[PDB]
Amino acid sequence: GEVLTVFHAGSLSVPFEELEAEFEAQHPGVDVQREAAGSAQSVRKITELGKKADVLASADYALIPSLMVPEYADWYAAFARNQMILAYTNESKYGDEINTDNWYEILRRPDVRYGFSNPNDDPAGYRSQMVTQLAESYYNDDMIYDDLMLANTGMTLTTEENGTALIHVPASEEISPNTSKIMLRSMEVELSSALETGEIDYLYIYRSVAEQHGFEYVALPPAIDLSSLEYADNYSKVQVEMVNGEVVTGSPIVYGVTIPNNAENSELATEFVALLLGETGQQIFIENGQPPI
Ligand SMILES: [Mg+2]
Ligand SMILES: [Mg+2]
Repeated sequence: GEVLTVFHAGSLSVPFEELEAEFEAQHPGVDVQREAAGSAQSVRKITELGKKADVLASADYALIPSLMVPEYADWYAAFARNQMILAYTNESKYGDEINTDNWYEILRRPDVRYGFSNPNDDPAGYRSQMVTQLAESYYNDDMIYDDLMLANTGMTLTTEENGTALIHVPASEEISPNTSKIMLRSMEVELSSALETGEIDYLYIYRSVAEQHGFEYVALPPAIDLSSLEYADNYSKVQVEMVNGEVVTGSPIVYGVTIPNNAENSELATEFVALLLGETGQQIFIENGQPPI
């Protein structure tokens, strides 16, 4: 029996589960086998750990050209967008009080705990940092990032000659989050249960995931939420440097997919990517809360 191995970002879990189901229905006998991990880590499984996949889907298309081309990939297709929000539930502390204008004041309260993923492994993780630093200029409060992140982790920040803020992420084992304030996981979707059970009050994550789980959420200003092409110039004012030296830049969230050039089942992969980009895939993404490009 043939097998199609798909490596994908954690946030793609729900829609990709549907694609696997539809693809398997259209291709009896073929077993689509998915493996999820933060996008940077999903890519490194291929580029550093010697693992092989037929399809690689990332929550940040830019990781394909920056990490895979041309040794492990030669192209990428942009197929969806997303938006960063602050998720919560009816049991989250101060949930009935939080809104777009005061979310960071609520997170500043000592009895409130928030979660975000590992910036060294997951776009949702480095994006939580980008959004929070961009919030300083938007709300005219130069201590939002300092208070929420620098004071509670091993991350550090420097200002570049061009005025760009550069966030430095230490080795994963050295991020050392203040556990009374932060819960960290390798990828964003690993924090869903923590939010649902109340171990954390707020969660930096994609709007699509919040909608899929039925979480409530605070919409953030488009100038800082990485959702719109219109604000691309503002988003680029922040960058994150991973422990390995790779630098990612604030940008509109665009998902990208590719077929590694060392894939074992490239032909089947082509049919899968065709389904993803086609009308059936498009519909699955929109029904799961992710707008097209
Ligand atoms: Mg399967
Ligand atoms: Mg600051």
